[PDB]
Amino acid sequence: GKRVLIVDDAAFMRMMLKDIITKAGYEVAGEATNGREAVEKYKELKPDIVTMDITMPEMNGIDAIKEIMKIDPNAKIIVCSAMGQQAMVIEAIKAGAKDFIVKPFQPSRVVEALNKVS
Repeated sequence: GKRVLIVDDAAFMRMMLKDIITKAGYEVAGEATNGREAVEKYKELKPDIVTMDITMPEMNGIDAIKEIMKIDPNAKIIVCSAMGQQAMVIEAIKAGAKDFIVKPFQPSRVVEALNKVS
């Protein structure tokens, strides 16, 4: 209940989140750069938690969440979003995402998210 799959196209963001995740006692199961790969790693890893960036809509992270929920109704996904992306956030939650983190990330908020979701 501590393996996390981090999804983000941006390398730094991955580095960054991973950092935080690991400092808070969680472990990184793997990383992906889009929804597609995501679904795949999900299948192969069965991570406890997933973090899914949705700051770039054309990336269709939302569809990626609905796919995961299909394949795993009890999946625990947290979405990363940017300031002002309120409506996508809503969508994502309606889609089955458990909670959200807003960038620029605030360490305690992340850890708090990982925590609630467990």
